[PDB]
Amino acid sequence: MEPHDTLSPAQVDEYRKNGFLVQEHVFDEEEIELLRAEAAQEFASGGERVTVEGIVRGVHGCHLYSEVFGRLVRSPRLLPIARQLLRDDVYVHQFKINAKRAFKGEVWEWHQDYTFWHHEDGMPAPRALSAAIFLDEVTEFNGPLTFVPGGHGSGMIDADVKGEGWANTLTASLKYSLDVETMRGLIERNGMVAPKGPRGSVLWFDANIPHSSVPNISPFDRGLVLITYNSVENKTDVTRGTRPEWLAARDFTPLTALQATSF
Amino acid sequence: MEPHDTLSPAQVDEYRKNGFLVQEHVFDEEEIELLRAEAAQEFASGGERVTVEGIVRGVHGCHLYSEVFGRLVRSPRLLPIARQLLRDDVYVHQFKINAKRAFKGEVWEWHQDYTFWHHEDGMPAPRALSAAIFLDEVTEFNGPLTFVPGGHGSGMIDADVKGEGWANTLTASLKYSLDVETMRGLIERNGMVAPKGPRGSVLWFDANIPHSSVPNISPFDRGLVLITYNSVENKTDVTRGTRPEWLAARDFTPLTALQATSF
Ligand SMILES: O=C(O)[C@@H]1C[C@@H](O)CN1
Ligand SMILES: O=C(O)[C@@H]1C[C@@H](O)CN1
Repeated sequence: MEPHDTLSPAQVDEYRKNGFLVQEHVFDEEEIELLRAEAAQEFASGGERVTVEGIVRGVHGCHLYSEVFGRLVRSPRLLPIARQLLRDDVYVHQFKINAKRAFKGEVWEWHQDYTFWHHEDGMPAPRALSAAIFLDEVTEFNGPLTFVPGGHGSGMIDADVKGEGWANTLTASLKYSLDVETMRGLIERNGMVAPKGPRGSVLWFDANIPHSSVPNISPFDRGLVLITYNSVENKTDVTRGTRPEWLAARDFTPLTALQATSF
Repeated sequence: MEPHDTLSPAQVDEYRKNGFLVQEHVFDEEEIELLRAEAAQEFASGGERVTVEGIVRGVHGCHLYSEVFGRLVRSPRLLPIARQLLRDDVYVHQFKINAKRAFKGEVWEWHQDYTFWHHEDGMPAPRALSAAIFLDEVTEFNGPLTFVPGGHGSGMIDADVKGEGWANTLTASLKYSLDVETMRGLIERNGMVAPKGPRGSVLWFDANIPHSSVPNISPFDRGLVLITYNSVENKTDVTRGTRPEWLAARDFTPLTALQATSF
């Protein structure tokens, strides 16, 4: 293992100011292909953990079931940056894989992840973030995650609620959405940015940053592996929890990094 | 009237190479507001010439019914550039207004306009182009027209056909679409570009350039006034024509430019 990676002070400042940051080329092509193959296995075998638009859209919880993905979350490319940004030991709250195949895709309601994790899972504060690993180059045209830079600084934003239980936390129509109303001011104030990057990049983003994405009109897929790390001190209150382990983790053991072994 | 506008030789070369070109800030804000108000009147009063996604999407043929838009097509900002690019006297084949309101919008099938005009209207060759006037700033996020640069150089491309008559020439689901198949090669060869620009710009594009667009996830509208000029020598063969005058013109009188008057 290479000496644990960390973000420069400029990178940190950029992440805190904007609410997101791209590191290019974290993983190589061969690494990405391993992850892609495992994702395909999880989409085939994940059963109730899968979501379909038909056509698989998402699979959840894979680090609990896949040895590859259980290792990935402890990678020296990821874990030390999460600990650096959250200023704590960390654990995985949620793991999901979101594909947008060429010429497919949904419009995804503008939203803040933390609203779901607070209300559905009992997350007490937004001291969490996600790492989105680019299984394919992310361009203007294959439905990139789209943010309001600085939009997290509001904290959590009162939001239109739709549905019962949690079924529609993972779908087209999201349970907690930001209406056109609130969005206009956000965007007049702050603008919109769809970070781009090559295959193998990682996109870090704040649990409270507003985000959205459109359809992929490209002939190329947009597969993302999203790992949500949470602060151990910020562990969710499992007595207010309403979802299964494969959406909202309950094992709060602090993660340690993978070490090099001969196998 | 200012001495008729024309494109520089670099601008021409760029248009011919890419198949599109943006001129920024052709019209001013006050001019644009006049056009916006007239568009709103046409959407209210156009009847069978209107198209709805509900919610108005398009209105067609307005230069035949609106004095403002009848003048616009003869504007010294537009007509002389069309004559320059088509190397002929010109007339209006088609006029349409396409709005994408904030948070609304459709995915539009990749396609070439000339395929419709050849097969539905009897246009003998692709010696035509469109001028898209930006009634609002066009950004990454409000569903900009998206092209394959150089994609017109194929000429017309064999295309999936769907429907009877012409009803679905103006809709979500288009009669002549380019499938994922053909699109992949195009885009590997040539890439994708979504020209941007401020309100009052004009986007010129070739009758044969492939194009597509996605939904507007912005809190801002994307209104476009699209004037399709055709070469008089390239006049459509009215004996193969299948659509009304307000989609496919039959008066081939060469246009002359507006001159300054006291009223
Ligand atoms: O339900 C959740 O937990 C996640 C948060 C957002 O990505 C939407 N779905
Ligand atoms: O039907 C037509 O004539 C136009 C050409 C494309 O803009 C699609 N509709």
